[PDB]
Amino acid sequence: SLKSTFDDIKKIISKQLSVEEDKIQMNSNFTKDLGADSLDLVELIMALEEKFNVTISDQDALKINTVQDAIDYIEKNN
Ligand SMILES: *OP(=O)(O)OCC(C)(C)[C@@H](O)C(=O)NCCC(=O)NCCS
Repeated sequence: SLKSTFDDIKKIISKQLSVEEDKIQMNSNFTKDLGADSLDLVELIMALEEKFNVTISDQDALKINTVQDAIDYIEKNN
């Protein structure tokens, strides 16, 4: 389910960024809205890779700016 991948990703983000799940929305931008720094970003991409068993290249990661970007990436790639 969209809801299922959504719920998994929110937990990952919440834990990495110390932000309550309810504050995490599709257009939430990691750096502009959720206070992510450079190490946060590295930790998040590695956490997505570990959870969803996908490989996110450096250039892909540079295009994952929001929650929706990350969900759409995972749904594209399983
Ligand atoms: O603090 P920041 O978010 O800008 O950076 C965090 C990361 C992990 C991206 C870097 O600190 C990092 O480790 N970069 C590569 C490791 C090096 O030794 N780089 C050479 C100096 S730029």
